[PDB]
Amino acid sequence: GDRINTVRGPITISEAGFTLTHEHICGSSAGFLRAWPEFFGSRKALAEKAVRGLRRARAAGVRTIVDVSTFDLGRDVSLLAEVSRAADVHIVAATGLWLDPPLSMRLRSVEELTQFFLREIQYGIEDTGIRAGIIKVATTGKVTPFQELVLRAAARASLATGVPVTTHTAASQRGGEQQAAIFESEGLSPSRVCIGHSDETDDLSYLTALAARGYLIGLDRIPHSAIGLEDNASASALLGIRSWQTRALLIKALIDQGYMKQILVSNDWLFGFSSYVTNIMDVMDSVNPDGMAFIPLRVIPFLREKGIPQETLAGITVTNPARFLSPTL
Amino acid sequence: GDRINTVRGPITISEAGFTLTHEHICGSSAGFLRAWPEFFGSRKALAEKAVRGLRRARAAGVRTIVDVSTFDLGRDVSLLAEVSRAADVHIVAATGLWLDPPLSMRLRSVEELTQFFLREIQYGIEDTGIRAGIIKVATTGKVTPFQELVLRAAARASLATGVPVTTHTAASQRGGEQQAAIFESEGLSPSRVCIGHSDETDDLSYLTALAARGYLIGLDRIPHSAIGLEDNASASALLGIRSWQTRALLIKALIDQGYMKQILVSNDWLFGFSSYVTNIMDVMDSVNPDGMAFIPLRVIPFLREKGIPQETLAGITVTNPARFLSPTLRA
Ligand SMILES: C[As](C)(=O)[O-]
Ligand SMILES: C[As](C)(=O)[O-]
Ligand SMILES: [Zn+2]
Ligand SMILES: [Zn+2]
Ligand SMILES: [Zn+2]
Ligand SMILES: [Zn+2]
Repeated sequence: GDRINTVRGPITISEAGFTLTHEHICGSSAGFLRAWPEFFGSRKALAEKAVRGLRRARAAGVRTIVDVSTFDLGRDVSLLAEVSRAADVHIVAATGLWLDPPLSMRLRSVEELTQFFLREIQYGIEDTGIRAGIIKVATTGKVTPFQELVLRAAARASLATGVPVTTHTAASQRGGEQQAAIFESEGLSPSRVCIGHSDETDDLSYLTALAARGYLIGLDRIPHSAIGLEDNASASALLGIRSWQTRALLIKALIDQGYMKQILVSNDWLFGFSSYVTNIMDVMDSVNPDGMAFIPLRVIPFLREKGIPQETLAGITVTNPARFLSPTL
Repeated sequence: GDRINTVRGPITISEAGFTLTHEHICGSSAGFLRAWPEFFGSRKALAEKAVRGLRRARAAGVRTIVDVSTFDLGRDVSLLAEVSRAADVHIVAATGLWLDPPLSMRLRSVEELTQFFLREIQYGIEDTGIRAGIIKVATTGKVTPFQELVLRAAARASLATGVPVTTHTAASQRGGEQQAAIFESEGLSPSRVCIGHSDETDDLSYLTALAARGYLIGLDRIPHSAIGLEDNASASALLGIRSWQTRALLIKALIDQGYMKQILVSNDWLFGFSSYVTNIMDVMDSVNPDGMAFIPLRVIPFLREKGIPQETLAGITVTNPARFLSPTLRA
């Protein structure tokens, strides 16, 4: 209630501190890291890269990250536990389903999916005893029949446990509006929901309207930009060619509209990425060598330079994630 | 070759005995059994059902099964090792890819897939040290671009290791022809390849032509011809309308053409099945209560009463799988 689940166990909200609410240790597929660790060099290499990055993030002030990797994103909670302890950075794990559910998931009913999400929240992930502190879901512009089942199961699990829901959207297609409609039809409060990847669009009418309804707005891909990489089609398709300053200005824009309390900010970074083209991680690490420290090192001063008060920035990076993550019936 | 890798380690060809060459302990999805074991009741319950099933097949004469569950069929080799040890039945594990690869597989090149298949054959599966003894691949229609990559990677892994390739086809679409074409373009000998689910057609000329080219013909879904389930909206696509005796006669027909050495028979059974609609296992177990014992208890006697001599049935069930599974690069 005043405590949230992490991969090291329960912590009080006051311990969460500066929190990044949409991150990944490794973006992969179910079973993949354990079946083919050499894809990442080795499991050891991957863990060490994550520990170095989390430590640099910690140096820059980060105390908690939320790993929104689901089952079908190849979430390995044992890896999360290992790197969280070695970095001494809190990591909140996720249940839910992303965009790559296997047959054994996509043939399930809303009731079955509800039970799977509840298992991971109430009992534990796999046989680790580690409990999810958030439910991650994903849709593609026009919500598919299966994706709708996932969103309803997520709402039902959220209503039963008080843990929040966070989403993947195509903001260019105003995806949050379809998601919100489903959530509310299940009686879920918007205060329990983050509409993510919302910095992918410059449509302020879309963002403010969701914010006005009490939704959290996930401006979570700030460092993603293929500017200077236009000759790389795969990188351009993934990162887009909007600048990080462009993305960041949306944070200021929503503050200026009076919605500072609805903003969540993150890097959507990762230290391995097998569910995309080979060597994409090298491209991303040259674009953003700061990794997950990009937000405190580059974005926060940018905003302070634009005249946003320190107290407002602290409220966005500490207070908002705390209110969001804290299980609330 | 001389030794075949199993989930308990290497065995000599003579130790293999009566072998079922296309089976599953559990048809699932990668990561699924460990993330949601309660879907099967529990891991323990699934394990215990498999051990009873394998002990029943063993009492009917079976000594080895080949579990052709791939990574994306949620193969759990630790489970296979457990069940194998408790049932005293050899289990050969598979590498390769079936029809549900995740993004991290679907985005890989033929060269990368080759490395993955090779790691599972040469080094081991996951961190278990258990090595695959067969490469399983699957196609639909006229073979998709990704499936062609898988078949080529499988051929390359087979050529580097001598381990055979076994396939999932749509026999009604003569799917084996396109698979064979791809394998032969890679310089793979047809004697290293089993074209599976071949009993799901009545087109004997299609099967005979493949056997003539030296392919192994996998007659492996004999008990799936259901009969009685046209009211069910899922038991005609996974099961059948024909009778099992009709399928079984395909075996005799190939024997009579002189291709007994090209025949492999199996049940394609399983003890859990999460990659389908809920409760399908109850439907399947009710239609075929023999499970993996269907072949030795029903099909072998049926063939014997159709005039097939003991030496021929033993060649098919013992000799052919031994020759197939023994790692070889000598055509
Ligand atoms: C794993 As992602 C690029 O949907 O945040
Ligand atoms: C796992 As199957 C039904 O293709 O043999
Ligand atoms: Zn996303
Ligand atoms: Zn993400
Ligand atoms: Zn098959
Ligand atoms: Zn099969």
